[PDB]
Amino acid sequence: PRANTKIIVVGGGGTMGSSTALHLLRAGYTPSNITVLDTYPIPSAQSAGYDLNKIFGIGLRNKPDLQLYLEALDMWKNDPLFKPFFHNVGQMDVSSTEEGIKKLRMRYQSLLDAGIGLEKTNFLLESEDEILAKAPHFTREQIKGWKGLFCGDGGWLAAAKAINAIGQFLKEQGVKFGFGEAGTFKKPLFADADEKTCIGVETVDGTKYYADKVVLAAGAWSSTLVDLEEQCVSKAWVFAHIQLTPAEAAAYKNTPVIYDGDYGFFIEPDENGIIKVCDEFPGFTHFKMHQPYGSPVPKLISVPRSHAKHPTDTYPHASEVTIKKAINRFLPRFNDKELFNRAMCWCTDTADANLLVCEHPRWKGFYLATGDSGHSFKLLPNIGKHVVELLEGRLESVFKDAWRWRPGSGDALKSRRAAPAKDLADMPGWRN
Ligand SMILES: *Cc1cc2c(cc1C)nc1c(=O)[nH]c(=O)nc-1n2C[C@H](O)[C@H](O)[C@H](O)COP(=O)(O)OP(=O)(O)OC[C@H]1O[C@@H](n2cnc3c(N)ncnc32)[C@H](O)[C@@H]1O
Ligand SMILES: O=C(O)CSC[C@@]1(O)OC[C@@H](O)[C@@H](O)[C@@H]1O
Repeated sequence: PRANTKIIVVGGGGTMGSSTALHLLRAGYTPSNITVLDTYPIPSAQSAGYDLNKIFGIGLRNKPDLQLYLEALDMWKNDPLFKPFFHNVGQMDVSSTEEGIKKLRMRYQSLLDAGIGLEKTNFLLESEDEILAKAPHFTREQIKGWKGLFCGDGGWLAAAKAINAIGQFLKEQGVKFGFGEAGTFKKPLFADADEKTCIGVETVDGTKYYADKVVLAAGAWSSTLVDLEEQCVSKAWVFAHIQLTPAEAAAYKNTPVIYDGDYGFFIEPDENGIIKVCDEFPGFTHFKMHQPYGSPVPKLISVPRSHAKHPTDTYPHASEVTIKKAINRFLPRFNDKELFNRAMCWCTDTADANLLVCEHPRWKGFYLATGDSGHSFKLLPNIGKHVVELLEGRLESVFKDAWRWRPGSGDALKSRRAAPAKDLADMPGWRN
């Protein structure tokens, strides 16, 4: 039964892992029976979710995406734990190119084709006046030739704060923790030499933890820890910050997230006047020598270069260029603002950008909860619910089928993005 079942959540200080730990508690698992093992205390300083903010927006790329999004939305609006961290300011995608405007229009049509009434809260903006109505900080000259798609249900998420809120609850309830070397997964433990029954994990300090079930929610590190047979390729994206005075920030209060696929995006200034800017690009790998467990030999693998461990890193020179291009596009009045807290942030792509959430094909009792594919912070409130369903054999097929073990199902270096990721070894400037 749930109350007598012991679970280890590897990466439980991160997004999918903390969600999982939360939902084990909500399901009635005994807190002292749950062990979170993360290199960093929750919220993990190297988690992709350890961020001022993230966008919450609708995507309809894969079969489970609509249901997952609606499920998350309901919780971001209505769950008392999560609702303080959702800012429903909406989002406006924009473009001034022929191809970009075509994509905008096709995206809108795809929402409509779901047939559930999404046209009530999503709108094509075909004129300057309509765009300025939603985003009054723009100038008319600035947006000449732009078209927009306004999604009224989205906005932004206070990401680190939300994971911290889960963490405060886990600790209040008496969930057990290991951090540092005692929290850093090294290998699964097995009952027999055939490795068909997982009974726990060993961390790099040698500490052994025994449990009925193990969840590997290690984000961009998952592929380095166990052999995922090239299903997941980890990549970095980048952000920088600029600091506004209260008077500068005033025109941006409650303004929608602004996104252009050719540039990137920015989010409204936070309570301290900070605007985060990201560019848009296919990500950076960091291939290095590494042996994951389950591979008989080392494999070339994209291993995250962790900013928390190496806070003197920033990002490549090429990233400075594209982030400044986004600033010129969206915020040209702030072209002279200094960029700071530049960082790389790590995700792991699958070939089709569906998650990888499944029992290991051989190691019974060991479960994967990863393949975030750079779009899963928005699933913080609900993804753990389905990981628990998977643990219990109750995961419905729409999710189970999409999330299944699937080596050889496509090239995750390119994934659903515009090009195979370039590698940091070829991109000067980030060691700075
Ligand atoms: C990088 C990025 C991602 C991103 C974004 C902008 C950037 C720059 N904007 C987003 C947005 O607007 N909307 C959205 O939905 N997502 C956005 N993302 C993506 C999002 O950040 C990720 O998809 C998501 O956060 C992934 O979560 P996941 O749980 O998979 O990864 P994690 O949060 O990083 O957690 C992994 C944890 O694992 C721990 N770890 C690592 N190694 C170990 C070992 N060996 N043992 C134990 N624990 C380990 C890490 O410390 C981390 O806590
Ligand atoms: O999934 C969303 O609604 C926003 S994801 C934001 C982002 O920075 O996350 C990291 C990568 O996936 C980037 O391509 C991507 O634009």
